[PDB]
Amino acid sequence: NPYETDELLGQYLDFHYGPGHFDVPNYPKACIEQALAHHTGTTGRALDLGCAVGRSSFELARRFDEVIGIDLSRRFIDSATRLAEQGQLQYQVTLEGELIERRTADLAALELSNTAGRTRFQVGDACALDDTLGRFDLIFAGNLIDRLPDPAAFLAQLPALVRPGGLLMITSPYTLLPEFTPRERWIGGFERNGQPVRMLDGLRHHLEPDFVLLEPTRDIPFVIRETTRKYQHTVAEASLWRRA
Ligand SMILES: C[S@@+](CC[C@H](N)C(=O)[O-])C[C@H]1O[C@@H](n2cnc3c(N)ncnc32)[C@H](O)[C@@H]1O
Repeated sequence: NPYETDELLGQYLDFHYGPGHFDVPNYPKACIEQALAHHTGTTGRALDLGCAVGRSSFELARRFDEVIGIDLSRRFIDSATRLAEQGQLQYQVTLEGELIERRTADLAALELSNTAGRTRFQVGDACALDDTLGRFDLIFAGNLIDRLPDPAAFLAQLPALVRPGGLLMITSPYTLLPEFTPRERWIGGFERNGQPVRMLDGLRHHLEPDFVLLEPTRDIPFVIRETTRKYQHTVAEASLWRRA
């Protein structure tokens, strides 16, 4: 699992808690700002699936009474929990080759410490969530669907996990790779009967009519830092879904 490596840990801690790159706003925060601009229901409980090191969960906790963050990576979850409990952590990022630099993530500097106690992070599989998880006013899944081995199994849980009137938000650049998703399990990104099936088409097929797409979808860009000089700069599609 690459998400258990130090290489990815430093990249994702900078992604979630570091300074911006190329003047692009922080992505977990930008995503939750859009979710909160559209949630018209109660604010008791939110779920952050594939939460990584937790920035979107802490942002949700500014408004929700309880926020549950779930990720398969124990190293990611241990970092999110240390941030919730200590308010700070330190990590390394790559400068060039073996040359590295130590950095700090700080909830208080981000105005996130006061509500960190509303979060709870746990290791879990988003394709097979525990049956004790209950249901939620809001569910966020950022950059997750194209990293799952069984997207259909993931999506099949969501109607039961969102209260009617609640909000589901999915973001993805749709970077489909057999290393992450077996081709036979793709829900889009191919032609069928000689016509294109986009990932968004697959999302609609699996979620409608239990969910209603709040049209139109929105592009949200993001920048991941790999070295001092190398970055990924990608445009995710955000789709917002109201539970019927
Ligand atoms: C591309 S990252 C997105 C992280 C974060 N939501 C963001 O937008 O920065 C994908 C995340 O999904 C997690 N993940 C992958 N497969 C998972 C699974 N089956 N169940 C739960 N989390 C999973 C990875 O550990 C990683 O944190």
